[PDB]
Amino acid sequence: MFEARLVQGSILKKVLEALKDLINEACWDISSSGVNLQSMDSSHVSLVQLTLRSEGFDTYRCDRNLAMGVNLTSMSKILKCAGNEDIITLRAEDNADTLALVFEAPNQEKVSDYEMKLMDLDVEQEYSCVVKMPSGEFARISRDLSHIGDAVVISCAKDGVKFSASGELGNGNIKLSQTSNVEEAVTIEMNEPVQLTFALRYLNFFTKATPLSSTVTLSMSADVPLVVEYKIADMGHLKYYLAPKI
Repeated sequence: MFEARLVQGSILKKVLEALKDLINEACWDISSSGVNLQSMDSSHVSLVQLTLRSEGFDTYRCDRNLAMGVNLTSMSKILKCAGNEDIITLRAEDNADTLALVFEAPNQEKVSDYEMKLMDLDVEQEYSCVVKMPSGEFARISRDLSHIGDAVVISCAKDGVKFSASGELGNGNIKLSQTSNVEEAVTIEMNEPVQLTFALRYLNFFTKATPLSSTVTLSMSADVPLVVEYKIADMGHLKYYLAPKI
């Protein structure tokens, strides 16, 4: 029997809000280490890696490893049924055919309990630049550049980070410079200059995880796909991997 109880239950809601638009069905790895997910998107161009460590949960028990095939949209709806301040418990048997979601109330007078059905889905350091910026600012830049073109050139040097886009109506570039504050500051760790090109649609998909964290981390290098990382509040992390265009 697997049982995970988490007081801050909004975290799950936010995670699936970030994921429902990217992956339709996915296999959750349930272990003594926590809740994990590794998957491609429906268009097979990007990679999503979600980690929620067991220590971050209020109660955690995982007798056997579980490979829960889940339709992320259905689970997102069911989590929509939960209140933002509810306590969320995920429960499964060793033969995980049903998943149980328990939503607890303030004065223990409302107790929602939903049961999903799981499917038989088999589960399947080089970096020159690291930018830490506000998650809202990254989402804003992605949304803004979406109007200009389909591909974004991210340039990273010791002077700042630039997001450029070109398309039918013209071009456009945004320049973020490091600040003096140093979750509202922009910080650049550049060990080698970097100039790469990525699909803006997938970046806008990644930015759906903005409510999970106030800061986003863009880890960039010429030979590896970009990593967009959102750190949760003292729990796991959501990492998106997107290959640079040739």
